[PDB]
Amino acid sequence: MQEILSQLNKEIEGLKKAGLYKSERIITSPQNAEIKVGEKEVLNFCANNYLGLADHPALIKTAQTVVEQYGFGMASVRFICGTQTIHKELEKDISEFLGTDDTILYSSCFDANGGLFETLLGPEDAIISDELNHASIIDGIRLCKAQRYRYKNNAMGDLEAKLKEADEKGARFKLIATDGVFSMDGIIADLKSICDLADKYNALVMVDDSHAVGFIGENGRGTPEYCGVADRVDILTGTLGKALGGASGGYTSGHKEIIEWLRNRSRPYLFSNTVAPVIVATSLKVLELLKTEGPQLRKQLQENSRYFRAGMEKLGFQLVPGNHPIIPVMLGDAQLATNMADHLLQEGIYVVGFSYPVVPMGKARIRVQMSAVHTQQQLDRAIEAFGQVGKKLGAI
Amino acid sequence: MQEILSQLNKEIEGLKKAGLYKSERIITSPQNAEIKVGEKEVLNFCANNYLGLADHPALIKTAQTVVEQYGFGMASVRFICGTQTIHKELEKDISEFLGTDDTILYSSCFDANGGLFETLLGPEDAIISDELNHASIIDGIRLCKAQRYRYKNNAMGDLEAKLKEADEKGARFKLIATDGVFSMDGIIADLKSICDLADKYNALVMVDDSHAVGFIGENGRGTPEYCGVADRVDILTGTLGKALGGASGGYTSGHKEIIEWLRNRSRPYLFSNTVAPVIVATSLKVLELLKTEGPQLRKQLQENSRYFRAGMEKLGFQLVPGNHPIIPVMLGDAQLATNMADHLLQEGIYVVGFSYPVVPMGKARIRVQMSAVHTQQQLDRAIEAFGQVGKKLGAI
Ligand SMILES: Cc1ncc(COP(=O)(O)O)c(C=O)c1O
Ligand SMILES: Cc1ncc(COP(=O)(O)O)c(C=O)c1O
Repeated sequence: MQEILSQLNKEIEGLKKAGLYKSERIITSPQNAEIKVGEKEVLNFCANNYLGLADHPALIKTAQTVVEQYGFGMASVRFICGTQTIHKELEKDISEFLGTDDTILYSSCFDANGGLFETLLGPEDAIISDELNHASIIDGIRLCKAQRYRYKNNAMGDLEAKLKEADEKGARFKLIATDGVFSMDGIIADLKSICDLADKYNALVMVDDSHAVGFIGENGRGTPEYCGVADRVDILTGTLGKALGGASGGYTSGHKEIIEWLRNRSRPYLFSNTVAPVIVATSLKVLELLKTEGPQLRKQLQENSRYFRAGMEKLGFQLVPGNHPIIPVMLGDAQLATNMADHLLQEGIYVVGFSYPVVPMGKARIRVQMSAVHTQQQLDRAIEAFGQVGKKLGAI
Repeated sequence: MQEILSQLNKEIEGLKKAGLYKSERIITSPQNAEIKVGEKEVLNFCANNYLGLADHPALIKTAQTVVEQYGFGMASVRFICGTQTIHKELEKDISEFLGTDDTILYSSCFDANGGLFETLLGPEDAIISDELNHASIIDGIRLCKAQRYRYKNNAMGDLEAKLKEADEKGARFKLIATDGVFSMDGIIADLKSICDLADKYNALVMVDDSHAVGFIGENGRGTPEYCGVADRVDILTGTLGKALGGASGGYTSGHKEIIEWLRNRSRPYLFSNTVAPVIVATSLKVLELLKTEGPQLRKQLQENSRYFRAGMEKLGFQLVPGNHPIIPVMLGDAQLATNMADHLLQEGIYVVGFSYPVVPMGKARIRVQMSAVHTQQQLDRAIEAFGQVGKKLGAI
């Protein structure tokens, strides 16, 4: 026991002595545009609260109603006695929203991805992944006998070469796995091209739409709707702990046969407690909102993004091009990102800088994220503070 | 393409006309001793709701306040802006209940187990696991690089053979992984022996107490307390989707540097949404209850089990000797299990039978699960039904 603590403590030193010790800030308030970090009231540009549903009053009311209506817990897997009218209804509605045959409910999108490939593909098959796919995807693939191919980020490119390589090896089924959006770039994937390739090589298309479902696309359906390739994407995974409430839960959606197979085989779906009625039921209210407030919030979101883009290009900051609620401010320097984020926090602005190994070395950045609730005053104070700390640190 | 819908269909027809296909029933009420599967009101004897906290008025009343006080969701991982004052506190209270220094939260014990092994062990190590260890563990080992060893269930035994065998190939760090309670048997692991073996062979000891924490032991602290090996187990995984609420959530608690390392390296913890505040704070209420209502609730379960035990033996039913809320009713063949389960349902009793691969061949069984909120009358109705059906199906 001590032998390993003689090995853990030392390694932890290396982390701290390399500026890699993850120390958590304590949020002393519900999730909103305005939050309390410690005792400090600051503006929030950190959370994946894309539509500001995290603390939406209509949702917390529903939450208070449904928790009593359905109880607090089911203490069982879906199969045994953990399936309720809510669960089938939510899976039914998500499918209607995305326009798919059926949906399978998970405790998260992390599990949804862990319980996808192993169930569907075997050794006689091949998975082809974008380099920067989510970690859950990465670990879902590792739990799979299929042949593994990884192509450069949005290379159509390194992809096709990966398709030929796989196609010419003798793959029975070829699945193309990729995130709808790249969490560090705010760049949206090229589904059109990807789908166009899936056809020539007779492959399947899987798309993790976590940072897209709810706000991306005309009706906020995500990348498929955005790229105009709807019904070309074979598999659709996603979370609910992001744009949709932000509590937890995840899903996979698509053709009846794939979902049924997962529902009978997916190990996370078979060996894990069912999602909480509190969040399943409240999620039903969230879908209702997208239909009523969605449009407004999606328009508020785009305008917010646009407004923040202009003020930041004017200050001198260079931002990765794009049309997404995620706005990476390229700082290149690891320490610079840290310092600024640290200073910005004092200016009432809460953000977080990412560096290697999260991103490449010399490509560090601060990932600012727009919410449908971010007012103009808040956007001005943020931009303003990005100037204060921007010139103070010689960034601009 | 369409080519995969055919191989899925041609394999689904396999499971269907083989009795393997799974068809979920829909619970149309909260979780209780008295529930209604579909429209019919039956008694529930197949839920992991051991203390009956699933639909406990106090917990429900706490959920209503907390969600308003803390919001519906955080829409962020722990590190960035997902850690509330309530998340740290919970971990703290979890560590006090058990005898651990710190505690890390997961959205489920399925994530907890998965992000445990690979994070903590390398290729120069070795994990020695029981045969019937939960999938969470198995899947968790499959992500790790350590050499894997599987010993016969509760063989002390074959275990020692796999420990000698582990060293025979030079494992610097070796870990013993096991369930605290074996789900299909209701048998308590031999923690005393296993720990003595950790000593003699210098291995660590990790226990998964999803089916123990809350009701097993004098104070419900689980199998270590029960087996009197307190302060001899290094790693403790557990869930909140059973005895401690039934909502959702998982954890890993133990020594200092281990849980700090996990908090910095555990993938599911770095790449998955934070546990819903509604459930975090409510769980805090669960633990408070376990201080006052705990004692009686454990006692009730103790009596209940004995009562049902003896009652079924009167009818000549063959059980598996144990001191646990999990009472396996040995049925032998698969047909008996499912057919008896079905008849009981119509008799007003809902239980689920299991057979290969869930259990060894020619060793099917109905797993009856005791709750604290089970009445003697309800026990008489159930025991009664098992007789009526046992006689009719020619089992007794
Ligand atoms: C022993 C054991 N560990 C872990 C788990 C999983 O926990 P959770 O339902 O929170 O994913 C279970 C339940 O299936 C279990 O029985
Ligand atoms: C692409 C992607 N996949 C998977 C996940 C994990 O989902 P969850 O937070 O529900 O576990 C996320 C969450 O950020 C994600 O962005």
